Amino acid sequence: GKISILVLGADKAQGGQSRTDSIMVVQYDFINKKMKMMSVMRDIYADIPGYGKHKINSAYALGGPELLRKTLDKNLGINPEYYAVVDFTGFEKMIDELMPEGVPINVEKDMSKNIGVSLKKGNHRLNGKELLGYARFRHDPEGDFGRVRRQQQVMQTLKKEMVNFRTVVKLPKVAGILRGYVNTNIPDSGIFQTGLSFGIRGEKDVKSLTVPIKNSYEDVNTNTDGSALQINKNTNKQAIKDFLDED
Ligand SMILES: CC(=O)N[C@H]1[C@@H](OP(=O)(O)OP(=O)(O)OC/C=C(/C)CC/C=C(/C)CC/C=C(/C)CC/C=C(/C)CC/C=C(/C)CC/C=C(/C)CC/C=C(/C)CCC=C(C)C)O[C@H](CO)[C@@H](O)[C@@H]1O
Repeated sequence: GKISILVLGADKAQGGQSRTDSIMVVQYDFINKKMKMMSVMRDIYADIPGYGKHKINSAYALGGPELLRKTLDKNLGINPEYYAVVDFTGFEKMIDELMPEGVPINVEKDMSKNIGVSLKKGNHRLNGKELLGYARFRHDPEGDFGRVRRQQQVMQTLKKEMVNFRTVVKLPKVAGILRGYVNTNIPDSGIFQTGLSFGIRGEKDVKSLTVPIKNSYEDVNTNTDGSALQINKNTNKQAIKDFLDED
């Protein structure tokens, strides 16, 4: 009695090949009315069926959401039903259409390196370009680990700012905006049902999990992939199973 979605932030390399640099899984439980989200770090060193051990986000470049799903299932027991892929322009335009007033974000610190915008610490309303910049920043010692934290902060803010009667009343519009800028195989009745159930009768606390979990991984230098995360898959499989079954 649940729905699960593989949510991908994607972009183009200079050579034009597509890449995913943010991997999340969202599950909504229709019975218990509980929503959960997990971030899967893109640098996890994973067995990609057919291709050997590589950074897990290479599965998407090779075989799209289907191969990334199979790779998540084999390596982490994560097997989402649906997918939703968004690129830079889609993300920016989606935010600006959903929230023209801007998204209220407690910006962790001043940041501007490599994100094409200049953000100031503290509570600010960010447009699509700025919120994307906030989700992309990584040029500090925390690297991808701090980016995952800030991406989860963005998702929690979008949650708090969009689940309300003013938006659930506007679910048809919201859904049309999403399908125009998000590449997804969810049936549109499913966007409606999830929004209706969660927006009216869902628990407001959305619990989150970051994979790999603390003290289960190290950074290793790889032959052709470079900097990657070598993780204890079995320890992470058990944490994921524990996280997803009991609120
Ligand atoms: C910034 C930097 O330092 N860059 C340097 C660095 O490169 P890099 O690390 O790879 O980053 P890039 O620049 O390549 O950008 C790519 C980086 C990233 C993080 C890709 C980001 C792409 C995006 C589209 C942003 C993703 C944003 C977030 C918040 C993560 C979550 C993803 C998405 C798509 C959020 C989606 C939200 C929605 C409302 C749409 C959902 C649509 C649906 C149909 C599903 C709806 C149902 C649900 C249940 C949703 C969940 C529920 C709620 C309430 C939110 O290193 C190089 C060499 O060293 C340097 O050249 C370079 O300068």
